[PDB]
Amino acid sequence: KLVRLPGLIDVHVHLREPGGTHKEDFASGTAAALAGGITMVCAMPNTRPPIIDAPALALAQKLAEAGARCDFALFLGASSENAGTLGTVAGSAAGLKLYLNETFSELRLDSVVQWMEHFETWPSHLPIVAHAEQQTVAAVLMVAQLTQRSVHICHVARKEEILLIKAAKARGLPVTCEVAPHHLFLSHDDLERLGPGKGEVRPELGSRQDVEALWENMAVIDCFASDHAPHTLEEKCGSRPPPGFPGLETMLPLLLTAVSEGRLSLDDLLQRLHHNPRRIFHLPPQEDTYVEVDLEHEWTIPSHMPFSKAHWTPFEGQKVKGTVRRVVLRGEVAYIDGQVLVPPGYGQDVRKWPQGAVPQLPP
Amino acid sequence: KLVRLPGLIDVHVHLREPGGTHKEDFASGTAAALAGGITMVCAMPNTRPPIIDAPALALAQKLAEAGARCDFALFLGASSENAGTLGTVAGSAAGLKLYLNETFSELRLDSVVQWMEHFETWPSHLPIVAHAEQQTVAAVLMVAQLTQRSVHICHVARKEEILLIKAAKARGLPVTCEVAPHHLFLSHDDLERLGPGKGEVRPELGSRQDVEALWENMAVIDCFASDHAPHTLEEKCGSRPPPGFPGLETMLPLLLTAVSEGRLSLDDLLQRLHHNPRRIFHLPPQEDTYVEVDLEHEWTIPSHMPFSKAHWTPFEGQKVKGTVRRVVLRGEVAYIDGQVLVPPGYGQDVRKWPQGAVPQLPP
Ligand SMILES: NC(=O)N[C@@H](CC(=O)O)C(=O)O
Ligand SMILES: NC(=O)N[C@@H](CC(=O)O)C(=O)O
Ligand SMILES: [Zn+2]
Ligand SMILES: [Zn+2]
Ligand SMILES: [Zn+2]
Ligand SMILES: [Zn+2]
Ligand SMILES: [Zn+2]
Ligand SMILES: [Zn+2]
Repeated sequence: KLVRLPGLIDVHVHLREPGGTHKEDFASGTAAALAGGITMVCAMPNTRPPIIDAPALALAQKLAEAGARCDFALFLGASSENAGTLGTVAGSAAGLKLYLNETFSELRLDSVVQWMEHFETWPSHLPIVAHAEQQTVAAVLMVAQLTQRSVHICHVARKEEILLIKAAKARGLPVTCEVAPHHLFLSHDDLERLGPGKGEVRPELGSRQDVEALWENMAVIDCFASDHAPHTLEEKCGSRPPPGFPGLETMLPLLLTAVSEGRLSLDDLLQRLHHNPRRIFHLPPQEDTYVEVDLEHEWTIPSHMPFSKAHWTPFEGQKVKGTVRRVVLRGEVAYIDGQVLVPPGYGQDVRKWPQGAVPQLPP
Repeated sequence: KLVRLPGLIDVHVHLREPGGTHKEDFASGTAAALAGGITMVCAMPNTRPPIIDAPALALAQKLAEAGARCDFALFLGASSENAGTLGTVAGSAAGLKLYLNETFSELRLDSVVQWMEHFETWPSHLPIVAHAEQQTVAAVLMVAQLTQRSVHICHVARKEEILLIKAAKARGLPVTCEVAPHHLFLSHDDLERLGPGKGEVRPELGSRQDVEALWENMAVIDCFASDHAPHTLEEKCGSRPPPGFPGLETMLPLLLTAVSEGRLSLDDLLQRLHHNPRRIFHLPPQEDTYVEVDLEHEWTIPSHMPFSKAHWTPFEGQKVKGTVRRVVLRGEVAYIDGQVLVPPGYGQDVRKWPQGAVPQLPP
């Protein structure tokens, strides 16, 4: 007996096109998404060229329309030069991404004043998300308060961070957050197995206490999002390993395993992979779209999942219970038991749908 | 014709006793203070042992009462273990010091949650000051807002920092700040002369643009404070140079030079070295206390000032106009033209004076 889920949404993926297509491209990354029960993705802007201006966004839109197999929205990225220049294209993007710490990214900002400038100039009704670790969470929250608007914190990974966000929510501040599966299912205990190259990720893997704190504070977590960050094994194991894990194909099976163990409910999962992503990012419904999962099937994660070009996974060897059997996207069978059945180009930019524009007051 | 100033107050000095007395002690550091026209100092807690508990404070109080030549108050320091334990001695201290970045300091905190715990437990009516650089300024401001109280930012050194504080003040937030003379009178341009050892300080020396921004935003600066941070020349020039500059003997002459050039007014100076320190830290008046200065005397700063045991200065070679001629402290001549005339032990802990207790609601 299969369980029918709505079309799940991942608000944090790196699809590497343009410029990093040996790691992933729209076609392979969205095949990975569908195999993971994900029908809509929001793609990050740290590509080459980075998506930090109108011409780069125009290029990315066309590459995505031609290559994507599931639906999508594209983030713009904040840079040290583009505050006040994105107004005409802002509404066409998923939101604005700020890179506020060292990571795989034309996009670290030099000064909190630059953060302020982005918060002041980006349209007030549109989403802003931040890579903001440890005290940077508190710093960007301060900027959001100074500018009287909301912020969403990407990949929360630490007890320190989730407790700070919890305190902010208790004070009624408009902040939301997401957590990635590696910060719920991996920890320092796994670094010996992974090694120092494969194990590189930002935020880094946490202690047992960090992981426990995220689970204990599930009520504070608004979304799950993979931070699918594919790099090849050669890159991960070479002399300058880039940070990041692939994750689209493993996220839902890991979380279904947790549901079957009673660690969170099916509803808790669907709030975090469907309803809250919709409402925070104003993402539209997908008509005649659903995912069928088998909650009884036990399997062990292999050394690589079938679709991501990363061709490795840090979850290798973990036992999971739960699998994606079928995905229907807008009335067409998109995935069945390991076979993707929609071509590159089937996916659409949801920000172009009438129902996908973010509502705003007449300007 | 001499000009009579009130007794000036330096709210940020390191006097090194206990535990670092080759660098400075209460007797030498307060001789330096008097020679710089300073009659009251607030001593930082990063000594050995650090002043992070009641027994250490008791020791420091006695060393200061026996050695100080000018009046003083002693800071307590926040640690990873002492939140919620300082309530009985808190009112006897200048305030609580938080070290939130890497510097010469049992006292970096590991987590913003520890900052929160200090803000929640330290008595709400007593001062909190923070070493908080760059985004850390925004982070500690957020903690202050979450806990509904004020904070004072030590040694502001950058355009980024002063503009963030300016924005916070424009929003009516209870934040004050101080600036040290090296961040007004030295910059990157001086690193070639100083060398990489002598030039080590936290916050580091800024660009020309940083320095210009502090002057342009003088209205945002509540206090001047030296961050007198003596280390010997051997230490500064050795294999692991500690950060910090001595500054008590040079601060007032540097600032008087600026006054004579019309860069700020005498009143601007006295607000920042007398009235604002009094009101932010609730420091009492000193009866029959004043400083006589000669604003016409031109001289060049030598390779070391007479009193600090640091026995070096980064301002060597700078031409100044203005000198301290005489200091009277509580009715006794304390300093005349290079001679200190009050003995170690003349100085008193102002927090023990009836008028030096911080007012509070009946608890
Ligand atoms: N998280 C990572 O380790 N890497 C991400 C960058 C990011 O999300 O910060 C990537 O794009 O490779
Ligand atoms: N500022 C410095 O460079 N050093 C100070 C420490 C401090 O004020 O942060 C010291 O105590 O030596
Ligand atoms: Zn990130
Ligand atoms: Zn994110
Ligand atoms: Zn990412
Ligand atoms: Zn400091
Ligand atoms: Zn200070
Ligand atoms: Zn200091």
